[PDB]
Amino acid sequence: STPSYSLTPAEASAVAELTLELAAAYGSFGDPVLLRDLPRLAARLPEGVQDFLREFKLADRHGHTVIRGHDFDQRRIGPTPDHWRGRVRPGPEFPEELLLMLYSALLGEPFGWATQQDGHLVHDIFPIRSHENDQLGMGSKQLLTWHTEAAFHPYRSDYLILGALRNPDHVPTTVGELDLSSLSAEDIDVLFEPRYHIAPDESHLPKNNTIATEEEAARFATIQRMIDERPLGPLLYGSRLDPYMRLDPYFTSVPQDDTDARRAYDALFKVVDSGMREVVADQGDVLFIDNHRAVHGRLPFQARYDGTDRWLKRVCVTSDLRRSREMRATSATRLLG
Amino acid sequence: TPSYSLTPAEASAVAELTLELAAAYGSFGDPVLLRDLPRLAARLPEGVQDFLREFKLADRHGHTVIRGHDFDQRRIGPTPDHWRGRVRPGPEFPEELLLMLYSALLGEPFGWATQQDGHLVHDIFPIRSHELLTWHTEAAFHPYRSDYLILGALRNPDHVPTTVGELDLSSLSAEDIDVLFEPRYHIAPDESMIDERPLGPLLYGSRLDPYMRLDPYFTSVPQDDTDARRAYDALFKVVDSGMREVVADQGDVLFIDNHRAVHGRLPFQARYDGTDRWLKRVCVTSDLRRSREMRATSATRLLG
Ligand SMILES: [Fe+3]
Ligand SMILES: [Fe+3]
Repeated sequence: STPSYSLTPAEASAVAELTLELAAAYGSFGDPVLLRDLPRLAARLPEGVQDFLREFKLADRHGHTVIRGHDFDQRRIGPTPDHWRGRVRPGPEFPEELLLMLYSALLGEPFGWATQQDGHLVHDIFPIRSHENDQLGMGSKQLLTWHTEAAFHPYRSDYLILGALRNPDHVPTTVGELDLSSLSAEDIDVLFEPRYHIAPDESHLPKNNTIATEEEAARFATIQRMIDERPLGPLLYGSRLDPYMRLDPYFTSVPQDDTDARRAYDALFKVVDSGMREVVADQGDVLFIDNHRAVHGRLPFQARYDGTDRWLKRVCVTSDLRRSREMRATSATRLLG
Repeated sequence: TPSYSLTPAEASAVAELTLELAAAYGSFGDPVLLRDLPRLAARLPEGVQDFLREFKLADRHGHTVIRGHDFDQRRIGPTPDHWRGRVRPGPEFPEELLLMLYSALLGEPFGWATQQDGHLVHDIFPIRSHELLTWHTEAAFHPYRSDYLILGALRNPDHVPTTVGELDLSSLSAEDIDVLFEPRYHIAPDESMIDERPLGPLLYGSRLDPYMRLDPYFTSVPQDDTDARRAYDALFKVVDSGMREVVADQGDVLFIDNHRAVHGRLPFQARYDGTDRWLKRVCVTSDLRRSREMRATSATRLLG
């Protein structure tokens, strides 16, 4: 099936030790020196773990992989919080967040969305009672149906890194890839063509934010133009033999009169749906998603709200930070918005 | 403009590393070397990694230089007559490896399948057979052009310059810039499947501090677009008049940001006796996957 790496207890221990040393040496993520040193620091990780991610990145074949067996010290980490707002930064789980930042530097550059949890590079995935009814990360009861992250956005993540601090009930993440053998050459061709409209989530709508001041007008200008012009785009791209995809069923409009587009899209939708895997990121697992080769989602679960709930950390990764310069306030900031 | 001058200790640490690596891997066709490159770059002196990383993340300067490497002139040998025919890797392999390590610090080495048999490390030396004063963005037309160029000067006995120039913005007005940000210019290919099409901009990214792709010789503006030709003229004047002479001396490695700086070379009398100027050159991509459609396999780093 899809490769994973299981850490020996020695490797788990060397990672944990690195991670505590760095938490203590660096103050927060607000320290620009940390961001600068990341790739050099990620080269102190066990070499087998660095070779493995590098092969995964370079092979550009599997849509996800997992590194299992980290030691995430429960007593040190503490209770799953009630909310992301108002916590002291960094929390006692700072070593785990640093972990994920080191991994993100092996794969490219960590970045974040200005609208998402105040733009924390490593963000939180846990149940907030007040968000109980919503379809998202901090949700619970609602099925989070599968999708490419920010499918419509030309600067969407290349990879996503999910780190499970706890998952007492073993609640799986859904991830699914494209079995191309299942699609007709006719359907593929159609899917490669600019025929499909992919709509922004509300979170990316520009009229969300500060209407005036030239800066912020120029910065949303590309997304505005996209809303105003509704250009059609492909669902499949890269190589015909092994294509990338971006599929967000909920926000995709197949134009009514394009009979060929509809036929191929249903083909594509059905293949990806029936290929969907449940992947359990247990405590001490880190899940890597290739945003160009897999969709992901999450199953509903009952939350307790007592500090014992599932708690994942998440980092968005770009292979090319400069590409998005137009959507960033400064050269230095890693936040779009 | 920021540069880093190696101590002799640093210089020796680098030479030693590149010699150890050269004995350890056969050639660049070794997929394991290619895999290992970021991890191996992390064995270079720390101050050098931090310096390069500050340059990449600052995204402020058009070029930078790391000075005072120890390029062993006896080992490296005389400057050859041609690249073609020549066996690879040669005795200058240590220095090519260095450039590959630098390139892994900035992104990923790639090349073009139709330049020099698609050797990831290109040669720059006088050839009799193929025997300027222009400046350009590398592959300005191409959407998968280099993000950075790395130029290592194995030797440059007559101190012949490279030309590099950036955009001084304050000499352009906000009308001209706004025009240049729009998709109203054609940029032609070269002797270099997915093909010719739309009209691109010249300036992009932030409007307060723009990137550029600017190849004067192969740029055209539709006659009818007179706002465009006016603000084009005003961009060229700014750029051409800002050009600097940068000498990549023996032991210098020049890093050019392909989005913030154009470069060219200056004509020079060659002598063809094995003692001429020899640079090496590696093209760097921030996002190798972005070019997948023009590469024959997942694994190859050659475009086309
Ligand atoms: Fe998601
Ligand atoms: Fe050139």
